[PDB]
Amino acid sequence: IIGGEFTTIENQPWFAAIYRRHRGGSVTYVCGGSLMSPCWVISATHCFIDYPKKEDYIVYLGRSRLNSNTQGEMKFEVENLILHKDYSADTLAHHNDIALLKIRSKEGRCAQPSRTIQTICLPSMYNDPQFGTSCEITGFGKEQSTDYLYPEQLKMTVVKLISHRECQQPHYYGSEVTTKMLCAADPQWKTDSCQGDSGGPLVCSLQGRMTLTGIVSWGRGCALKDKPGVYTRVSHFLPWIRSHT
Ligand SMILES: N=C(N)c1ccc2cc(C(=O)Nc3ccc(CN)cc3)ccc2c1
Repeated sequence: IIGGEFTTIENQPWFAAIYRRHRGGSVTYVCGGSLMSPCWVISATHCFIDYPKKEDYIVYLGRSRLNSNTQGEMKFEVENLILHKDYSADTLAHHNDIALLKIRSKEGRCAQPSRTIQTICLPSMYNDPQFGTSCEITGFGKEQSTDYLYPEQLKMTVVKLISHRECQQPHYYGSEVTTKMLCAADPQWKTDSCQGDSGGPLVCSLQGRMTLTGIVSWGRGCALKDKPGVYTRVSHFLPWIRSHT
């Protein structure tokens, strides 16, 4: 997250930290995700497609720092990695960028809700918030595009949603951005998600209810003028999410 503020997991308790174990034992951070029911975390297929072996991943719920074992966290392995069957990647745009991770502890259990581990609600069919709405994103991604290290403490920021007709303007993304995708950004281009934030949540408060409106997917640079962050529009995928869970 470029700009924004430092935060801890009690303020974003549906956030999942997803890591991959390499041959030889080291473990590195991969992408974010969101808890939608005790056994199911949803994220982006691009974080996994080049390493599609479910045994390789470690998922933490309740975790606030990249290298510290936060009180109350829970650690899980992946029982089923489900990637969308018509996923694909153009130069900038990524399509059907959505994945499900069914999680289980070493004892065979799903997550146990607590003050620092909670689910986030799914949207309804045909009802996403109007353009101009403020929504929050969260992750452990880069604080500047020239960094190579990620921040030790979790960050968040707030951005505004952008219409399909503005996002398809020539100096923004043209016809590369589609109606299955949602754009959001700072009007002053100073804060955004960035590499390392992919898969993480775009949460919007809609008619009273905090709602998983989007999944971090792609963008040209980070916090670059006229180049929004682009997010998978979760309401379109409700028939795929219900049939695969
Ligand atoms: N401008 C943003 N909000 C934004 C949002 C998401 C972003 C994602 C990546 C990224 O590195 N993506 C990626 C895509 C596919 C693969 C698989 N080769 C690996 C990483 C990099 C920069 C990104 C920037």
